[PDB]
Amino acid sequence: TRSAVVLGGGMAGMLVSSMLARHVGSVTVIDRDAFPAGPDLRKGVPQARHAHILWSGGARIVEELLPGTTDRLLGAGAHRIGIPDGQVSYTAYGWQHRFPEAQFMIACSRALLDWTVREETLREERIALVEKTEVLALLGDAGRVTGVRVRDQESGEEREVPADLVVDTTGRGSPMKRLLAELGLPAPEEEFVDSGMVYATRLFRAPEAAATNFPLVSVHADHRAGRPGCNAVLMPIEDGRWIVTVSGTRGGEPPADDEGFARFARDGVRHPLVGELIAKAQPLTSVERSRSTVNRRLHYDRLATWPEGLVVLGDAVAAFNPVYGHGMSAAAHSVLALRSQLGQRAFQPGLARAAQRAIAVAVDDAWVLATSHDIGYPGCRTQTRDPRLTRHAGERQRVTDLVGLTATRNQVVNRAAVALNTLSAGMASMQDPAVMAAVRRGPEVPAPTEPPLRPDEVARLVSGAGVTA
Ligand SMILES: Cc1cc2nc3c(=O)[nH]c(=O)nc-3n(C[C@H](O)[C@H](O)[C@H](O)COP(=O)(O)OP(=O)(O)OC[C@H]3O[C@@H](n4cnc5c(N)ncnc54)[C@H](O)[C@@H]3O)c2cc1C
Ligand SMILES: [Cl-]
Repeated sequence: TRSAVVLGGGMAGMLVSSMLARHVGSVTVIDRDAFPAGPDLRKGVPQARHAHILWSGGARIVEELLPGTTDRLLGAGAHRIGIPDGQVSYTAYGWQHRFPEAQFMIACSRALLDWTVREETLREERIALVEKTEVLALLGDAGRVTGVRVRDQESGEEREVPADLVVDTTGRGSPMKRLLAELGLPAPEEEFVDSGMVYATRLFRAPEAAATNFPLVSVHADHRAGRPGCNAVLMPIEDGRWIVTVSGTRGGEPPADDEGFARFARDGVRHPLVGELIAKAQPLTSVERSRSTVNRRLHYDRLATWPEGLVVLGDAVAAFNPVYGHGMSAAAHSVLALRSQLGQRAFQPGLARAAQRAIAVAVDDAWVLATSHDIGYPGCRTQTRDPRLTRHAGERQRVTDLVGLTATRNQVVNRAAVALNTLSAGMASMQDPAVMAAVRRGPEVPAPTEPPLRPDEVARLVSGAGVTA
């Protein structure tokens, strides 16, 4: 009984289709893009060309909704990288000591992750993916949405798709503002923090002995310094390749050419470790850039009038600067918020409004983590009403900077630090007396003077060829 229509077949659309199919009779996914039969790039997801980090918070939710996805991803060549044991990060406060595993992350190409999730989601026959179809209008009125009017691209014909619930997961380019204006409702309050961050990505062939078991390598900017923030990340992906992403805010954007790419990885960031590593490897692709790095939040939950049976989640409601890697995990938490409101209110009046408020809560942690670090950079453009970002930004920063500094050299503080940053625990977990006691206990290890690389890791950066003696 009952039917749902999900707009957009990306990450959030697939995950919320898996969830909705367990609560309604049929789910119809509407997308304007063409979908490949294998782990391929497509025009509807241009961000798949760049490095994608799936934190434990998102991966655990994906595993719950689609059991077997993690093992399937690992079987295809993905890497399970422990945190912080398997990471080499020059943090804003110094090198992070590689304590034993507290959290984890999944490392694969975004194309492989999207194809794997879609294959598992579409095993349920009651979910239908309708490709290359435009979204014309929402059916119903400003009091209740009753479906969507769509148009096939090949024919141009228009049809009505009825639904008891319409979920918008069309991503950053969501047309929900227009779709709502044609419904008569005003525009939602728009919050954004624009640092001008620009991505630049190249693919590399890892040295043979390092195709397996290699750590995530990241060189971070110092968000407290008054210089443009530049980052460099090296992430192993399937099939023995390395995806290398460099980034910079306004006034320090990475170049588009191959020559300048390696120079940026060596001298554009605070430590040349990534630049040193890529020169052990064969480049495979040219530089591809992205400018989709604005933290943007649409407050649909606070509109005076909100229609029944209409829900927005994913990048359509809250997008973030990707250098913090919370986008996919935030959408996963949003899907669970909707699932929580379905278990509580079923399809009674008030579900859509209650779902929109829980979705706003579910993304607030990722929003704060991204925007609190982005506002400091030179040339930043901010439009906000949040006192955390405005009035109380100085006091909140003096505490996180103290937490972050201690987290590089204290295991229990690091435990809470990575639990929050992987979106596996809430903000309140940082106020537990057992964490603030460890912050007051100070460091338990010396600040590393070198990249905390393991000797067996660096040994696998060379073939060992040409030696017979
Ligand atoms: C460069 C970059 C790097 C990132 N790195 C990370 C990372 O490491 N970790 C992380 O967690 N997140 C990362 N993100 C964020 C993550 O990619 C997004 O948050 C995530 O894709 C959100 O899922 P979504 O389904 O809402 O959007 P998408 O995955 O983009 O899905 C959009 C879908 O809707 C369709 N669509 C779009 N417009 C319309 C329309 N008008 N009508 C119909 N269909 C439409 C598209 O064809 C597509 O299928 C990164 C983003 C970028 C740009
Ligand atoms: Cl992009």
